[PDB]
Amino acid sequence: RPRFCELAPSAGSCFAFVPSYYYNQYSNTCHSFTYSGCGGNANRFRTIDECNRTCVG
Repeated sequence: RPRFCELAPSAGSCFAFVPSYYYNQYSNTCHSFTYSGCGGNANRFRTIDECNRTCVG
């Protein structure tokens, strides 16, 4: 799992509503979460297919 997938998606940076995908190493999977346009960190994905294929080892 690349370390970019374990980051904290800083959605509190600005007021936005863009539902995106989180990566959960603890359960070797991904799960939909809430993101923001501004701010955020790299663990955010647009689909579980990208999230799983790149970090679900």
